[PDB]
Amino acid sequence: MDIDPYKEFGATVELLSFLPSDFFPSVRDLLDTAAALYRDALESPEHASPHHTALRQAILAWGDLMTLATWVGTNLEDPASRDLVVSYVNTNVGLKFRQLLWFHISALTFGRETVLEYLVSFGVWIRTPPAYRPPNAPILST
Amino acid sequence: MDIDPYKEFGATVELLSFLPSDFFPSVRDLLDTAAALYRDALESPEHASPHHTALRQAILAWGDLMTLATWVGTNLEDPASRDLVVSYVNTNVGLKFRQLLWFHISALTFGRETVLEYLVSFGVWIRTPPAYRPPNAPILST
Amino acid sequence: MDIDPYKEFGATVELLSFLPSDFFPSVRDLLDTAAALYRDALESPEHASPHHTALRQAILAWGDLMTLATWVGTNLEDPASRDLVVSYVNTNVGLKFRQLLWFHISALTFGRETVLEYLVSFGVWIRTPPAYRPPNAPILST
Amino acid sequence: MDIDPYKEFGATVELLSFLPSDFFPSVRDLLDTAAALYRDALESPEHASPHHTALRQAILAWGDLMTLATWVGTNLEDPASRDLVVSYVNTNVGLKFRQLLWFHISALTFGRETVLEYLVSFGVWIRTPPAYRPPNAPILST
Amino acid sequence: MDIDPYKEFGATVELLSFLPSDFFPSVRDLLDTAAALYRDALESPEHASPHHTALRQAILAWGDLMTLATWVGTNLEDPASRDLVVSYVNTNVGLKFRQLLWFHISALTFGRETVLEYLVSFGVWIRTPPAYRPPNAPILST
Amino acid sequence: MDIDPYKEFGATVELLSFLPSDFFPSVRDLLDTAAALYRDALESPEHASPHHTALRQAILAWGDLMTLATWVGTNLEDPASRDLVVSYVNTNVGLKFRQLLWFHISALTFGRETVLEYLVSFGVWIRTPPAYRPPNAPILST
Ligand SMILES: NS(=O)(=O)c1ccc(CCNC(=O)c2ccc3c(c2)NC(=O)c2ccccc2S3)cc1
Ligand SMILES: NS(=O)(=O)c1ccc(CCNC(=O)c2ccc3c(c2)NC(=O)c2ccccc2S3)cc1
Ligand SMILES: NS(=O)(=O)c1ccc(CCNC(=O)c2ccc3c(c2)NC(=O)c2ccccc2S3)cc1
Ligand SMILES: NS(=O)(=O)c1ccc(CCNC(=O)c2ccc3c(c2)NC(=O)c2ccccc2S3)cc1
Ligand SMILES: NS(=O)(=O)c1ccc(CCNC(=O)c2ccc3c(c2)NC(=O)c2ccccc2S3)cc1
Ligand SMILES: NS(=O)(=O)c1ccc(CCNC(=O)c2ccc3c(c2)NC(=O)c2ccccc2S3)cc1
Repeated sequence: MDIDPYKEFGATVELLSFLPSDFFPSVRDLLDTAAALYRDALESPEHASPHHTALRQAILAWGDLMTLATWVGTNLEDPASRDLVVSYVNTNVGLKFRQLLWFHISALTFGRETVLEYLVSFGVWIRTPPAYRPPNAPILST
Repeated sequence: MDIDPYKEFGATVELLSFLPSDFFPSVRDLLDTAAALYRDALESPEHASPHHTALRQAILAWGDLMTLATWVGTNLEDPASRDLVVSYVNTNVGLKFRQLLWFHISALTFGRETVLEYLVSFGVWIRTPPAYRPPNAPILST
Repeated sequence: MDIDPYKEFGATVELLSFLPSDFFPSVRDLLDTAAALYRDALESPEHASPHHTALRQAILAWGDLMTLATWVGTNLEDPASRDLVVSYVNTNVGLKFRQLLWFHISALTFGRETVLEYLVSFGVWIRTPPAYRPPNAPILST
Repeated sequence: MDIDPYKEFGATVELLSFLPSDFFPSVRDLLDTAAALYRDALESPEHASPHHTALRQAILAWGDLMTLATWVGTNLEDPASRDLVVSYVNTNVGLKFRQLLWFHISALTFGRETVLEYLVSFGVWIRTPPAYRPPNAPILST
Repeated sequence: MDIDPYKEFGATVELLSFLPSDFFPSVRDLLDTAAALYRDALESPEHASPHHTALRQAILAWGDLMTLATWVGTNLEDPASRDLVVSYVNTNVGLKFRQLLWFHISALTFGRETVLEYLVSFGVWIRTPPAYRPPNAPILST
Repeated sequence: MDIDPYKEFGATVELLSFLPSDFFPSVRDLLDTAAALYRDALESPEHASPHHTALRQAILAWGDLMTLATWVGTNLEDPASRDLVVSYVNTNVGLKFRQLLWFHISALTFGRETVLEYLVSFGVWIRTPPAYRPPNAPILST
């Protein structure tokens, strides 16, 4: 079928195309921001909101890809293929767990509605020419 | 942090260790069972229960691994490593999306509570020795 | 437009994908079951339910394809192509009048709701691995 | 059995023999008229009247013949036969989907009873002499 | 995206395909019909109905194309191309502002519902063959 | 007559003269901001507010000019006239669909009243000398 990760949270995968792929912080930073702030809610035995349930899967699905990384680092033959496959998991494949982990850790941190009023307020920033606009891009308010 | 995929649905990842890894139907069967039966509740723009939200991510996360499969099938150098990595995904990492897709497509089809009364009623089956247990293993009732 | 044959009877064409293409009985058998149990309701000058109206067209549309068969059997030049076209009408083209004639002659024979209940009951059967599913697939009850 | 397409709508296939085969507008025009006036009733998931259910099948059955056309245009050997078969589906075979689409499109747009009072009113204007009837054949009123 | 000019006024761009392209009066006539009759509701500083708001844009958008015409008539090099581009605007692109200006100036003069009961009552006119339909085509009543 | 595109939305075409012609983002960006955010409201069969009705025409009118572009790119004789006419459609002619598409996609995105409190709050910025004013121009708040 045609599943969007975001279709029922209030944004489409095309709406997150506003955010350039450089914008999302590194995966090692979001896992810490969620492993050093949400260790009682994520590890808790009862789901809080639809974000916590979607954010377990984002971590665990990334939890298996790293297993794929450590696995491939010790089983292939061609080291170029090893670094080629290991480097491909942290380029485009790792990116889609930067959007996902961002959109949730920024959702249940700044409100499900402040993000969606951020993407619209950030897409309007980048699309503007680099002459008739402010120096800093718009920001998240609690 | 320590995230279990199932901790808030009523079962732990140790509880699903009862089910032997041969038990779970193939991923191509689970995907077709949710695309030919739940093509209205998944694509829909509003989440129904915590299973539908957890089951989008299970499909899409598997949706990216197949992209990793088709990608790796056309970019590596060592074909032996290519197959190794390709088989790997469908070997083990293709397993943890057999438990996940099973536990949900069997949750919101037979009830969130009938599964958990199945694993306990199936773990008690295998536990017994070959020449001690019953013929057919216990089953799911609607 | 995007017309499904089944969209308003309670099932989608993806839902009938559960049934393997070997399952549907032969067209010469369904035309006999309909013509030996649905003559007084089909030939009749007043439609009974939405199945009888959909099942006329299924027979007549198949009534023209056989005319195409008998026509092509006496007008082409290349016998190889003659058979090719003749075998193509009884392979994939004839199949879609096996699903259609099945879903109706099993609808107004066992109830419009027992099929839908059987479709899911049968779909869950095949997807199960061959070890833990019962010997016989689930069945229709009047 | 002996199925008439029209037997339960209020007219027999002999009653439509009044209409000369030149009268029916082209198939590319009725498919547009039905796809430009009935796109929320046909595609809709619930049947409105016995015409909408009979008119899906008329479109889809014609939907497969065009597939036969595009298929035969790329698989036969003798081009003379390819065109012959292609022209055979747009001469006599295509005609019977001009009566059907014409009788179903004028039944839910002018009244299921105004058509049947048209065939009888139009069938008597053709039986009389050319220099006796009105310069125009009788017409449909909403 | 897929925008129809008419999708929310009660008709689709396929529904206006009934009207042959010869039917629409000339643009110089439609512009004079709205400038000598609707010179109070258009220039006015408050929109009356959704037609007046859609009909400003139709005039102004045509207001810029004429500027393109007068511009191109004094800036190109190849006179053949100059005329080609000039004629082009009044050939086809001058047509799609004949449908638009017609459908509105005939909407808010004869009612939004009498037009839509005209296109259906005019498409049924042309559909019929030359020696089968009536003398004068159906007409608009206030 | 004398039609302003904006006269009934709360601003005059002279009021938008504050915005320098460099300010408006490119047409390929606004069509995306409206084709990747308003695909269910614009394509919907019922108009929401006077902006949605004015914004269909802005897209479609631009939809025909691009047809003029692709047309002129394959029919003229003098390639200088081709590039001269094609380049003139994306200079001054394309500009007036940058103001229009801006004023609407910024109207029904930030409120019909926040724009009009922006132009007045932006015209006061540029008119100020480049010495007794802030570094960044004033901005839109949701
Ligand atoms: N903090 S912020 O909200 O991200 C923000 C940061 C910086 C600025 C500087 C000046 N603004 C603009 O030039 C501007 C305004 C409005 C618009 C615009 C550009 N074009 C669009 O195509 C667009 C795209 C998406 C949604 C709406 C729009 S319409 C404003 C806002
Ligand atoms: N249909 S059934 O319920 O699955 C079922 C199938 C087959 C048999 C045959 C003989 N039984 C046993 O040997 C047996 C009984 C009881 C137990 C057992 C083994 N050990 C466990 O570690 C265990 C694991 C989970 C839960 C409870 C237990 S305690 C009984 C029940
Ligand atoms: N009473 S009934 O409706 O006729 C009837 C219902 C159920 C059964 C078989 C039960 N056994 C299982 O091992 C089992 C359980 C659960 C599942 C499963 C197998 N795999 C799937 O891929 C699948 C496919 C579609 C929907 C859910 C699932 S998950 C037989 C009959
Ligand atoms: N506006 S209108 O009602 O459609 C209309 C009706 C009649 C006319 C012209 C004058 N009629 C006749 O010569 C006439 C009369 C009677 C008959 C006839 C022809 N032959 C038949 O074979 C026939 C066919 C069906 C049913 C009865 C009959 S018997 C013009 C218009
Ligand atoms: N004043 S009028 O209503 O416009 C009118 C003018 C002239 C005539 C003369 C003879 N009629 C027909 O041949 C005829 C009748 C019915 C139809 C038809 C053709 N085909 C269509 O595809 C079509 C298209 C749109 C809507 C319905 C239809 S079904 C009748 C009515
Ligand atoms: N975010 S903002 O509102 O665009 C904005 C951006 C930057 C600044 C910096 C300092 N201001 C001024 O020098 C100033 C103030 C007020 C005025 C002014 C200049 N002259 C005008 O002729 C004018 C034009 C239109 C409307 C009112 C006025 S009176 C203020 C506001």
